[PDB]
Parts: sequence; C-alpha cells; structure tokens
Amino acid sequence: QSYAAPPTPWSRDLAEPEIAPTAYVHSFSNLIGDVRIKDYVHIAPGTSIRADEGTPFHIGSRTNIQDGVVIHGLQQGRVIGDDGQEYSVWIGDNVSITHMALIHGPAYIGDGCFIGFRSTVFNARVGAGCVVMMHVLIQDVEIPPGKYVPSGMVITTQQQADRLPNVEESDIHFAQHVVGINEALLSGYQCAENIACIAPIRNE
Amino acid sequence: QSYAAPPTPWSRDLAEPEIAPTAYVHSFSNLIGDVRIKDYVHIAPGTSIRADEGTPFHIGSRTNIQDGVVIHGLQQGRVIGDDGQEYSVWIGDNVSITHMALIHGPAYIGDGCFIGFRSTVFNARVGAGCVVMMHVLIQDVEIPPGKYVPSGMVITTQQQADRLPNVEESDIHFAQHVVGINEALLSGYQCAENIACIAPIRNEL
Amino acid sequence: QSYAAPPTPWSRDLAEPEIAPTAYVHSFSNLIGDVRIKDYVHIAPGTSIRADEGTPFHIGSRTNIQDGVVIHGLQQGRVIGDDGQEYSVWIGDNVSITHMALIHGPAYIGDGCFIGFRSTVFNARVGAGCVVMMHVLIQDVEIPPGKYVPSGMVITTQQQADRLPNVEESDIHFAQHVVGINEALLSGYQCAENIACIAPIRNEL
Ligand SMILES: [Cl-]
Ligand SMILES: [Zn+2]
Ligand SMILES: [Zn+2]
Ligand SMILES: [Zn+2]
Repeated sequence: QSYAAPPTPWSRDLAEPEIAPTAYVHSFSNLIGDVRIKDYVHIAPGTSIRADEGTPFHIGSRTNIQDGVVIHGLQQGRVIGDDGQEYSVWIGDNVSITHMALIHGPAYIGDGCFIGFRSTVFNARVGAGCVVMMHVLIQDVEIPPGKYVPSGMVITTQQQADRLPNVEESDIHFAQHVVGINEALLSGYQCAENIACIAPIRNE
Repeated sequence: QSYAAPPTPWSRDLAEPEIAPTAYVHSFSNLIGDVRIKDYVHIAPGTSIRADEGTPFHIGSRTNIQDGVVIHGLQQGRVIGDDGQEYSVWIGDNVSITHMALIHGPAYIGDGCFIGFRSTVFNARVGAGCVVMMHVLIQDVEIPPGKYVPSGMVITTQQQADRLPNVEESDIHFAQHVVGINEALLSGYQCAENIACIAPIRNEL
Repeated sequence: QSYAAPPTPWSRDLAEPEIAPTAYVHSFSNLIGDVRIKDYVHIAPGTSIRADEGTPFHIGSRTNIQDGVVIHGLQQGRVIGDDGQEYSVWIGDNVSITHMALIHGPAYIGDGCFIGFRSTVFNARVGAGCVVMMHVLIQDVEIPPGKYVPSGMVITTQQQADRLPNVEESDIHFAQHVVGINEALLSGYQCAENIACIAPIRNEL
C-alpha cells in the first residue's frame, strides 16, 4: 500500500517509494512519498511511513521496521546521509527499529543500531552501534557511537547523552541476532508468495 | 472505512460519523459511531477513533489527528462542550493531536492546544493554549489555560497540575506552524484524489 | 486479514489462527500464525498479533484486546499455560489488554488481569487478578497474584516486583466492569451482522 507525495508549496515531484525487490513489506501498512528502501528490509504490519513534510527518507540494507512503527519528519531540518545528500530521516544498514518505535526527522541512526520497544528518536543523531532499550525518549541530542541506554530514560540534554556507558559484547550479539531473525522472516514471507517454493513445503 | 455505532444496553441510534467535505481522512484508518468532524480537519494513517462506549466525540475546525492516534471514551462521564452539549470527548479548534497520542473520554482539550508525541489525556481538562510535550501522561486533573508540560511528566494529582509554567512565545509559534502545515497537507491529498487537479501536475514531471 | 506463519528454519507448519465463532474481530487488524482465540473475545481496530517467531499464542474466553495493541514473541523461551501446554504468549480468561498495550513473549498473564493504557509485559509472568495501570513497563520479573501497579512505574528487577501493594476490592470491580463492557460491545457488533437482530432496531430510526 504505497502512494505518491501530495503536491504542496514545498513539494511537487509526486515522488513514490523505491522498494528493493529483495525487501518484503506487509500488506497492512501505509507508505507515502520519497522513501528509499534498500535490499533485504522487513517492514511489519501496522506501520505508517510518511514522507510528505520532511523528505527524503533512507532505510538501509538488512534493516527491519517492526509493528506499529511511525516515521515522519519536520518540513525544515535535514541530516547528511553517508552519500553526501540531505535526508529528513536516515536509518543505516543492519538496524532494528522495534515494536511501536517512533523515528522523527531530522534524525540519523547509524549502522547496527538497536532501537527498543516503544522508544522515540526525534531531532537527534544516534551513533553507529548503539543499543537503546525500552520506553526511551531521545530528543535534541547526539548519542556517541557504541553506547547503551537503559530502559525508561528520558534524554533531552547533551549533558545526559555524554554520560552513557559503552555497549557490552552480549549487547552486540543480541543486536545481530534480531537482524538475522528478520532476514529469515523476510525470506519465508517471500517463499509463501511463490507457488514453486511454498507448494513442496505445504505438501509435507 | 466509516461505520455506525453498534446497538448496546446504553445506545440504539446506530450513529455514523459526520465528516465535513473540506476534511481529509486517510484510507488506512478506522472511524466508528457519533464522531463529528468539522472543517479542514486532517486524519492521518493508522488512527482509530471509536465512539461505541462513550459518545459523542467532537473534533474542531483546523485540527489535525496524526499517525497511530487512538480516541475512545468511558461509557459514564461527560464534559460540557462550547455549544452547551455533553460529550465523551471534546477537542477544540486549531489543535494538534500528534503521533501516537491517546485522548480518552471524559476529556476536554481547549482551542489551540499542542499534544506531543506518545502523550495521553484521560479523565481530564486541558485549558486553551496549552503546549504538552513528549511521552506525557495527564490523568484525573485540570491543567489551567496557557501552560507548558515538559517531556516525560506523569501528572496524576491536582497538586502537580497547579505548579506548571506558562507557555513561552516560541512555544506558541511552534504550535501554530504545525496547524498550518497540516492544513496544507489536506488540500494536497484532496488534489491527488481529483483527476482534474493532479493530472496537469504529473504532466509537468 | 488472517495469515499463515511463514516457512522458516524453526517452523515449517504454516499455521493459521483458530478463531471461536462467538468472537468478534474488527476488519482493520492483522493476525498471523498459530493464534488460538477462544469464546467471546473482542479484538479492536489497529491491532497486530503476529506468531511467526515465538509461537503458539493463547487468548482466553471473555478477554478483550483493545485498539493499537501489538503481540509478538521471542523465538526461544516459553511459559506453561493452565492447560499444561507450552506458549510464547498465554493470556487467560476475563482479561483486559487495553489501548496500545504491548505483550511480548515469553509472557504469561493470568485470569482476571487488567493491563492499562500504553503498558508493556515482556519476558515476565503476571499473576491472576493483577491491576496494572497506565504507562507501565514490566520486564524480566514475576509479579505475584492479586497485586496493584501505579501508573508510570518502570519495573525491571524482582526487588521492585516483590514490594507491590495488594489490589483493593474497588480495583476488582473496576476490572470486571471493563470485561462486561467489552462483552456487550461484542454482541452488538455481531447483532449488526445478523439481519434478524438489526432489522427491528434500524426500523425504529
Ligand atoms: Cl505507544
Ligand atoms: Zn510529525
Ligand atoms: Zn477505552
Ligand atoms: Zn519481537
């Protein structure tokens, strides 16, 4: 369920989502505007990705976007993607954006991040390899690369973002497991759409 | 995707939403019961507004309801609207109910309010011109007009509600911007649903 | 929108949901895999219940699942249900899972529980007859039966779980009311899909 961006004083290109053929988007979801989805992305049910104000959005390869997630952006304000271009929202490679998370542009999330349940990133950079846990708010700050954020933290000042602990080895594996589970899920959903793949399994 | 209220021990009128022709409601949403939606309202994808228990709901002119929002109400309990009528939920004019907010009747939200990301108003009055920030709970209280609520606050007592700072000039300016932005989006989406409007635009590309 | 579980290294049975004819599931929602939904269950708009990683899920009789709720499970990790079978998610009878709640397996929620607005149970056991309020996180712990949890609490250690107050009689009556309300909603929505039932009601208008 994908649509063009609406014509507004700030946008007239009527841009539509670019989705990799290796990605899987569940039917029960809504995608509007210039949303660039690279290889092996899994977009789960109940999600609304809306690139009508702030635009464009980038979602990197092997990244998962889980149930009930919202992605939107402010009309004014951008970050620099790794390609040199400006984005309302940049999410890197091998990122997990988990259940009911909110990612609000301007926002940069680096490669390998885990963003936990019901957590929000708004007007903020989160460095590569961060593990952010459950019920967290991050707003108006830069989180250094490789940091761990405990559940329930409300981070609104740089002073707070500057005193976070380094991730442990167990956090790094925990994060890569979630990435792998969603790659496996994506392929299974693609198999079920194809008579040649699903028929032999269904006969057993 | 608009439906009548179901028949229950407390209701039998099977009421359906009244939507102003100048409003825009996204396809990917669900609307049930006596929901009265006024001029230039924008209702975004993922929203569930359900007037099957407490009823009616009123959503005022130039108000936006953003993605993943839920509105419901308790069967018992009402607020007095600006028209003298009883409502489960009353949302005024020029209001922003932003991403993932929950408004739960009995509730009154006054003209010009901003209700921030993932925030909840339940069994409460929020006076006109309040600016509520992110991840806030407001419950069983009255917030005076023109107050600012910092992010993360869990307000459950009147003692807390009585000790809030006044909104600042830059808060007002931020609130009005969000209102105007959404007015512009609704007219854009209506153009896309009209061949005469959107065709000449796609021709320029 | 009812879907089979996908073929995967941990599951190839392609299970689909089993839904009691006396349950009402709103159209605007998504169900995937081995989800066992019992008698008189109400599933509200905007819900996603997904048994593709952890599986199976169990939802008991007269239980309600309200708007925007998400249910999922870890691939590894199970709890024992009251039937003596293993589940990623067990939700018992006469339970309320309210607006925007998240239940994430491994999870057990006993009979008679109230789980409040925007609250989370993950890798946890919540005993029979608990009343959990609003904007709560319960994580990695066991809450004994008959306990009350104030709004906004973040419970991540057993030490917190061990110092909770008992429910009061008024909390019990409050919980059963919400269950009763949702049963009455359920039969109303079914009445509207039965011409015998809805025809005389509509002719009064
Ligand atoms: Cl939420
Ligand atoms: Zn926004
Ligand atoms: Zn309710
Ligand atoms: Zn999960």
